[PDB]
Amino acid sequence: DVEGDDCLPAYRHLFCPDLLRDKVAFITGGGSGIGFRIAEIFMRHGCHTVIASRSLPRVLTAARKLAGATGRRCLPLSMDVRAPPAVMAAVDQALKEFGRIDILINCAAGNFLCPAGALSFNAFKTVMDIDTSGTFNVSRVLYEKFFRDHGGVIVNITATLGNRGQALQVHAGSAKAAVDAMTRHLAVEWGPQNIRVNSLAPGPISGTEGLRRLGGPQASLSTKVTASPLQRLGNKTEIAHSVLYLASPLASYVTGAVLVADGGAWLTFPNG
Amino acid sequence: AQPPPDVEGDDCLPAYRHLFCPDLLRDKVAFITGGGSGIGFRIAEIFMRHGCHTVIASRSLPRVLTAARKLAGATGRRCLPLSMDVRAPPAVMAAVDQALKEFGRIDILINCAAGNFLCPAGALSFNAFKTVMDIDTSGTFNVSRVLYEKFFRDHGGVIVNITATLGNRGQALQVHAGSAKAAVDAMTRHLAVEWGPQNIRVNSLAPGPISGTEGLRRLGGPQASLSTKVTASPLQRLGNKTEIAHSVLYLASPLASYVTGAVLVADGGAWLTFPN
Amino acid sequence: PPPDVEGDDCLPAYRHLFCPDLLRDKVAFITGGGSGIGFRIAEIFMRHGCHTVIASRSLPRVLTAARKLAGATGRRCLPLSMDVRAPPAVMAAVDQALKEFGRIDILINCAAGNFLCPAGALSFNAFKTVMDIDTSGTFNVSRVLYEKFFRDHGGVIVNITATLGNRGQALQVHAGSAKAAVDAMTRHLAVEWGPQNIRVNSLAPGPISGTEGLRRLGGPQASLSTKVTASPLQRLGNKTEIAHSVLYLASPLASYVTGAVLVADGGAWLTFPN
Amino acid sequence: QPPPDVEGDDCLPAYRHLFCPDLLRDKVAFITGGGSGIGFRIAEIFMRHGCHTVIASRSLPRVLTAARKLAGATGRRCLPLSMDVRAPPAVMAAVDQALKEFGRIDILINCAAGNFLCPAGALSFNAFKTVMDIDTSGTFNVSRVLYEKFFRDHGGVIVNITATLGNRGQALQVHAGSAKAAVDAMTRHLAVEWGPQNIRVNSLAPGPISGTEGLRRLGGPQASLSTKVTASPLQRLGNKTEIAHSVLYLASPLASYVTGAVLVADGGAWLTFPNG
Ligand SMILES: CCCCCC(=O)SCCNC(=O)CCNC(=O)[C@H](O)C(C)(C)COP(=O)(O)OP(=O)(O)OC[C@H]1O[C@@H](n2cnc3c(N)ncnc32)[C@H](O)[C@@H]1OP(=O)(O)O
Ligand SMILES: CCCCCC(=O)SCCNC(=O)CCNC(=O)[C@H](O)C(C)(C)COP(=O)(O)OP(=O)(O)OC[C@H]1O[C@@H](n2cnc3c(N)ncnc32)[C@H](O)[C@@H]1OP(=O)(O)O
Ligand SMILES: CCCCCC(=O)SCCNC(=O)CCNC(=O)[C@H](O)C(C)(C)COP(=O)(O)OP(=O)(O)OC[C@H]1O[C@@H](n2cnc3c(N)ncnc32)[C@H](O)[C@@H]1OP(=O)(O)O
Ligand SMILES: CCCCCC(=O)SCCNC(=O)CCNC(=O)[C@H](O)C(C)(C)COP(=O)(O)OP(=O)(O)OC[C@H]1O[C@@H](n2cnc3c(N)ncnc32)[C@H](O)[C@@H]1OP(=O)(O)O
Ligand SMILES: NC(=O)c1ccc[n+]([C@@H]2O[C@H](COP(=O)([O-])OP(=O)(O)OC[C@H]3O[C@@H](n4cnc5c(N)ncnc54)[C@H](OP(=O)(O)O)[C@@H]3O)[C@@H](O)[C@H]2O)c1
Ligand SMILES: NC(=O)c1ccc[n+]([C@@H]2O[C@H](COP(=O)([O-])OP(=O)(O)OC[C@H]3O[C@@H](n4cnc5c(N)ncnc54)[C@H](OP(=O)(O)O)[C@@H]3O)[C@@H](O)[C@H]2O)c1
Ligand SMILES: NC(=O)c1ccc[n+]([C@@H]2O[C@H](COP(=O)([O-])OP(=O)(O)OC[C@H]3O[C@@H](n4cnc5c(N)ncnc54)[C@H](OP(=O)(O)O)[C@@H]3O)[C@@H](O)[C@H]2O)c1
Ligand SMILES: NC(=O)c1ccc[n+]([C@@H]2O[C@H](COP(=O)([O-])OP(=O)(O)OC[C@H]3O[C@@H](n4cnc5c(N)ncnc54)[C@H](OP(=O)(O)O)[C@@H]3O)[C@@H](O)[C@H]2O)c1
Repeated sequence: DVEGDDCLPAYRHLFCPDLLRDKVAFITGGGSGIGFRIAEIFMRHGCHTVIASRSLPRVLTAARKLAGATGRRCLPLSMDVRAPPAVMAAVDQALKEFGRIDILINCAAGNFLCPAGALSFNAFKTVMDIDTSGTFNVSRVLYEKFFRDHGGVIVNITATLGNRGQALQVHAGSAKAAVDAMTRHLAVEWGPQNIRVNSLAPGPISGTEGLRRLGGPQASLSTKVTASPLQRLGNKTEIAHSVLYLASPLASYVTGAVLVADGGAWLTFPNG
Repeated sequence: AQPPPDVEGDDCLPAYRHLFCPDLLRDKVAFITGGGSGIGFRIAEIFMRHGCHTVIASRSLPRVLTAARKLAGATGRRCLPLSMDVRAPPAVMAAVDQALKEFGRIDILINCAAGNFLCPAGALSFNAFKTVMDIDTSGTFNVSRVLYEKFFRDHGGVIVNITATLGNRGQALQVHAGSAKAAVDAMTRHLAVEWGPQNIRVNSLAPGPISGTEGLRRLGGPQASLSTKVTASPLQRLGNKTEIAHSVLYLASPLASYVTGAVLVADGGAWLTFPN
Repeated sequence: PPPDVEGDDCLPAYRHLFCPDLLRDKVAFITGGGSGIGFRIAEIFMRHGCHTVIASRSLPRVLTAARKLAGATGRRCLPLSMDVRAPPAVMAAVDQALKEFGRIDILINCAAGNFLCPAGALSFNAFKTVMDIDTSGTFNVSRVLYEKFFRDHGGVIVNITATLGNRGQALQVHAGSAKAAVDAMTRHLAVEWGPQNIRVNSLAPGPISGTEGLRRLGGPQASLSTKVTASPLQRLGNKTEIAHSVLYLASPLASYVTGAVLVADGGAWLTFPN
Repeated sequence: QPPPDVEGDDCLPAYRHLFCPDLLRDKVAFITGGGSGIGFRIAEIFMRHGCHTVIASRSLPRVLTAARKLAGATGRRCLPLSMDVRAPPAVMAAVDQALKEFGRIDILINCAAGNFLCPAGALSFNAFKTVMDIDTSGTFNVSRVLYEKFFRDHGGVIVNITATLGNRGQALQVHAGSAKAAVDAMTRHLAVEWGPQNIRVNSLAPGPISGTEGLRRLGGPQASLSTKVTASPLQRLGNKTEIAHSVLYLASPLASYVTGAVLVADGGAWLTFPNG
């Protein structure tokens, strides 16, 4: 893996390189962090991407690196997942450029550490809007604009925070638990349109804004990482492999599932 | 086996036999959002029948006034009716100040306020989804958060969140409510962990299909097909609001001194067998 | 927190929060009722008008319990020797109970076995013995109860379980696995037996003072008190607290509750180290 | 549009790689129940990815017939062994013989199980305990022997085949639901203890799968099954190849960061299937 939002210098295939040949994946948050590596790894298996987030310069920069490293197409778009007309405009544009969308990865999210007693009403609601309503919004627009009529696959990038009520995280754990339930609800309603919907819940991942923001001090982090079952942080590529699995015809019979890829961290990490 | 008595409407029970001691919550005060109708009305009544005063808070001032008169009249306890939207933190803050000025303490918070309706996820508008999130999830947070600041942080207290089982199986026509209620269940865990040291217990209670409630009216669907699924459910009957109020009273009371961070399902096993 | 005593002795006083007649003239059959949690459960039931049958392997253990329980409460306590793994002995014990009281209203599956052991060092027979006592044994007394009385008259079952299996607690593969099976069993029996008017729920305790489980598995005093003070309610639970939640589930106040797992652990599984 | 399958315990007559065919190159997988149903298809698919297999169950005819077909179809080695997961000394012999023959074991798939429909009231103690013994004690016995004999010192991957039965307490299945739920917990326990020796442990819980003894015994009548399958999210039964794909994913370097997890691969079936 690479720490920054840059592409791998080399890659060995474990899935066939034509696994998503000529498919198109729409990736919210695909300009940094996990969403960046997911876009890269999809493109190394023949997939074209659309990457969409608020920051136009961020997606433009990412798109040039992704296309450069892989030779597939990456369409960068500016859109806030909370603004349905912008989501609609983005999906219209993707359809016009590529003609099809096969996979939606809902990776956009926001998080920060804060005691629940100190978190403002707006702060709590901002996270629910971005993670939960934003995931609903983008799924809801895809369904309507393409997936209802053509089938499709969704992966929701979630978390394990809500499992044990991770301190300082009431906002993110609540929103992410909402998205996991949302995964089952959509899996039930939309499966008969040939749409699969699963969640993938990463553990602590090196080279991501999430870890830089939420990981805490270095010394306290190593101790919890060393006491976790695989004894290390996960990396962006490993997460992208799991997401790629779930988005691919190799998960043809998998829907309504939450796959945890955390190295067993949620089983042992401290809380309180 | 006979359930305890209930009445279909938002009226008090004409008789009641105690199974908890009548002084279980002697002179305590409970703040109940949505205490003017349905489950929250019956919760308020049963609490007041165990010695508790209540504050009942929801949007509609006529609704809580009508409710408050009935509740005091049937129980000899004090009920303060307050108009307050759980989504509007200045309104929640003013309602909590008024309650504390009236009573000088609040011991229990019941988050019962919510919104729901049947709608396919493919026809649900963005505003519709978000509105449910706002009332169930953000409103429960806002009221808990304001209670924390104004009293519980310094004095302890007990929260009971009224949730649902909708999200366990992804119940059709219900993505909004099931998502909202699953967030609240996580919030229960989160607050129990952070607020435990302040002597605050937080739990969820998740009801099954309940007779005499607007949620059954709106969500239960056609009578004949509702009967089929109830009869096929393990206790073969709808729950009633008084049964749900007993489970809430259990969690809100010193009988649950060691219960925090837990979700108690009171649904007669419905989620295990209902169709999806 | 309501008072408790460390030993298998009755409370010297007790404040009622349920009505004293909550279980008037019911009969509860309680496996493991001669020590620890089950003994306090028998006591608290009997202080609510209920008679008890307490059954475990050691007749000495249940004889001395029954004497203490009947003396403290003025209700009846029948002590029986019975291994939950042994259908003929389980059948005999339930026949005796019915001969004695003419009814059983409530079953509490509290009998269990446990100890700390790393998975790689645990023998095949040690793993299977825990499975046998906790899971097959609970099934055994439950089905025997069904066939002899609950099928035709209704009843209530509470299974005492654990949170060990949620995060896969180290040194506890056997007990975590066994208790997660009983929680599934709770849902299965609730479904099949609900239409005969039988409710089935699980109660999963946290770390409880005054118990063999805490003595055996709590570990050194100083690492125990560190995790305890780092847990949400910052204390151990006590046996009276668990009995109160068990009594709740066993009682008509939980008329609409079945197939549920109620966790009573002061939030300890959310925060305890693994 | 699923990958192809054959109904009987025969190899696929054609195949298209979606994983690289060297994904498990020169590894050895020990598979209990590897001579029929889902375990047969796991062995084949692993063999098509460069893996040698050892298949172990009670019936020698079964695993003899299987190992010939598997070697024939793939060009890899398949060591068949009579072995009862319930007998530790036979488990120890079989693992010793696998290690003698191959020099290594990389992967363990615990697929051996037993099941049948029976109401709890008609299920005897011995019947319940039998299913607990094969499914739970057996999966423990095999993992424990592998651990000591090889995985402790060399690392490894275990996949336990489980089920969703215990989620909603599926009728007529108290035995299998209980045993499988115990296995999903053991997955978590083993991952926590054995992770630091470089061993991953995950569960894979299949839905109703065509071409299996489990479907034949449990699926019930055709008409009633079709109805429930047609009303499930993907509107079809899973097949053995799809399950093999998921199991291979978990057993492979693509799942390097996955441990203590349960992957449900059931086409959403547990969400909607009736629990009559
Ligand atoms: C383990 C990780 C898994 C979980 C998910 C992730 O990791 S995501 C990985 C980490 N990456 C990110 O979060 C990247 C994207 N994040 C963001 O954009 C931000 O952090 C954000 C979510 C607040 C930004 O959104 P917006 O611009 O919409 O909102 P804005 O900054 O106006 O803030 C809205 C409210 O949140 C409050 N707020 C913002 N930061 C806060 C903080 N650190 N602690 C407390 N409260 C805070 C603000 O004060 C304000 O409340 P008031 O109005 O009361 O002042
Ligand atoms: C097991 C069963 C569990 C049941 C438990 C429960 O959850 S609660 C028990 C049920 N009782 C209830 O009171 C349900 C709550 N009552 C309500 O409907 C609530 O008052 C509410 C959720 C709509 C909130 O009302 P508001 O006045 O804030 O909102 P408003 O009426 O402006 O509607 C907000 C958005 O929702 C959409 N909307 C409203 N009703 C809708 C419906 N039946 N089907 C589809 N969409 C609907 C609206 O058109 C609007 O979207 P646009 O902007 O697109 O027009
Ligand atoms: C936080 C939640 C925790 C809750 C706590 C609980 O669940 S209840 C916990 C507290 N209470 C109790 O356990 C009291 C009852 N316990 C018991 O009776 C026993 O300890 C028991 C569980 C083993 C059951 O006794 P049995 O007579 O049936 O079994 P027996 O004595 O033959 O032992 C069976 C196998 O287990 C192994 N064994 C026994 N104790 C062991 C130990 N401390 N460490 C490792 N292995 C052990 C034996 O060596 C033997 O294996 P070999 O044949 O291979 O030699
Ligand atoms: C939707 C999700 C689905 C989930 C999927 C799954 O897990 S199912 C996938 C697995 N499917 C299978 O292939 C099952 C194949 N396995 C089998 O060998 C058998 O059914 C078995 C486990 C019982 C066989 O083992 P044994 O030969 O050791 O057992 P044996 O016949 O001696 O029986 C042991 C005890 O069980 C009782 N028993 C056995 N079969 C029974 C039945 N159909 N109904 C009632 N009781 C039965 C016996 O009478 C005896 O108890 P008494 O001593 O009282 O007489
Ligand atoms: N890192 C971890 O250890 C970890 C652990 C568990 C879960 N996760 C999850 O993994 C995902 C990515 O995490 P990360 O650590 O990789 O953080 P990251 O790089 O900050 O990714 C979050 C992305 O969200 C986009 N985004 C935020 N708000 C948005 C909005 N309103 N509309 C559209 N786009 C928005 C951001 O781009 P803009 O700023 O340009 O909008 C950014 O690319 C998140 O879903 C997170 O919850 C991460
Ligand atoms: N009935 C069931 O079968 C069932 C099943 C599972 C869960 N539940 C849960 O049970 C609780 C009670 O539901 P119920 O069926 O009895 O329905 P209900 O009578 O309609 O109660 C909901 C209450 O919420 C109040 N409310 C709605 N929005 C609000 C807001 N923004 N601010 C403040 N108050 C608000 C309403 O009063 P105003 O209109 O006056 O504001 C109302 O009194 C809910 O949490 C519900 O999700 C019910
Ligand atoms: N203490 C805690 O912190 C804690 C935490 C979570 C769960 N629990 C659960 O609470 C319950 C009681 O635990 P405890 O700590 O109070 O331990 P305890 O006093 O040792 O109780 C266990 C009882 O089970 C009986 N028993 C054991 N094997 C038996 C068999 N084969 N047949 C019949 N009876 C059998 C024992 O009596 P005989 O020796 O006379 O048979 C003993 O009375 C158990 O289910 C335990 O798993 C306790
Ligand atoms: N088929 C489904 O729809 C479905 C659904 C959920 C889960 N599953 C699970 O998938 C796995 C395979 O099931 P299947 O439906 O494919 O049925 P299956 O072909 O009968 O497979 C079960 C295998 O277990 C072996 N076995 C049984 N007891 C054993 C013992 N004591 N020791 C060693 N081996 C033993 C059997 O062989 P011997 O008789 O030769 O020992 C048989 O090969 C099972 O774990 C089952 O629980 C299946």
